[PDB]
Amino acid sequence: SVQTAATSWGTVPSIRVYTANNGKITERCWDGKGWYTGAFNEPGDNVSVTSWLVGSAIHIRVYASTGTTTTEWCWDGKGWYKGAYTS
Amino acid sequence: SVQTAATSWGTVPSIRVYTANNGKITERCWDGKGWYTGAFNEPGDNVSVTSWLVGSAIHIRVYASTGTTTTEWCWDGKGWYKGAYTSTN
Amino acid sequence: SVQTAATSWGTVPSIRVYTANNGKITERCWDGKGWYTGAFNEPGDNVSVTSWLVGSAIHIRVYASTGTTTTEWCWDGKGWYKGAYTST
Ligand SMILES: OC[C@@]1(O)OC[C@@H](O)[C@@H](O)[C@@H]1O
Ligand SMILES: OC[C@@]1(O)OC[C@@H](O)[C@@H](O)[C@@H]1O
Ligand SMILES: OC[C@@]1(O)OC[C@@H](O)[C@@H](O)[C@@H]1O
Ligand SMILES: OC[C@@]1(O)OC[C@@H](O)[C@@H](O)[C@@H]1O
Ligand SMILES: OC[C@@]1(O)OC[C@@H](O)[C@@H](O)[C@@H]1O
Ligand SMILES: OC[C@@]1(O)OC[C@@H](O)[C@@H](O)[C@@H]1O
Repeated sequence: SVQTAATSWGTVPSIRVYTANNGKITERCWDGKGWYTGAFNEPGDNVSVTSWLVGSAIHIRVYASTGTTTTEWCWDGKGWYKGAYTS
Repeated sequence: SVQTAATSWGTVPSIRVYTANNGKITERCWDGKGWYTGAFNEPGDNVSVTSWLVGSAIHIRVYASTGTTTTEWCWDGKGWYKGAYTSTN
Repeated sequence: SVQTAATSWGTVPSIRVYTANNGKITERCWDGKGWYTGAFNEPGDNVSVTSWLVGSAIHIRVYASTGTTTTEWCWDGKGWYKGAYTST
């Protein structure tokens, strides 16, 4: 089966759900008005996520794994980028 | 192995642990005074969860997957119900 | 593939990432100034985690599963220990 990870923030809330499906991770988003496909698109068979706020600014970290390789993907409001995480 | 997902809220805290075992997801609850089996029961092989507070009110969302179908289940204080979540899979 | 779980707290933030690989769960840590290996080391094939702050103090619960048995491991600042969690 597909494998998911979820995070949320605030009271509306905002929710992000990441799904690993046949080696591809995609993202679905809720901000109070319906679900849509987010910007996140990266390879992986496994996903986890965490997020935190600084004021009202969200910071998301997605950990994508294929075999024994885990890559951290980062969002701070302006595009996804690879983080410094190493195993 | 069985697959779990966990969430917590507050500082006591309250904890909810969802376990997918042989296609069924069940819930175990902690509110500071021992574990007990909760009201959540849905089919699935994979599970994730998130939760948030609005003042003192807890809201939980559980994402249950079987094959490529993921269903969202919602708790807003008065029973579990199916949410609007969908995914293009 | 390996399976991970992640938690974070505060605004720095602190992050903990747990990886289940070859039946062992290990932990990598971030507190704002580089990644390092954490104290957590327990058996498991599946992992989930949650954490909460009590003032400035972190409390972590890791749920490690092997077969149909899930064990809860607890951190309250002074070593990891098995918690009271049980399933069915
Ligand atoms: O507004 C939607 C969005 O920008 O929210 C933050 C991140 O989840 C992004 O991947 C996503 O596209
Ligand atoms: O800004 C990116 C970064 O520094 O954010 C905190 C952690 O997620 C790090 O691994 C990551 O490289
Ligand atoms: O008080 C216990 C309970 O109502 O808490 C909220 C949800 O976790 C429910 O499934 C659960 O039965
Ligand atoms: O009240 C239910 C609901 O609106 O809550 C926010 C999201 O979880 C939605 O998918 C869901 O339908
Ligand atoms: O400072 C690192 C550390 O003590 O943080 C709390 C827990 O994550 C521990 O396993 C970890 O070694
Ligand atoms: O201090 C340990 C403990 O009481 O913490 C709260 C829950 O995680 C319990 O299962 C656990 O035994």
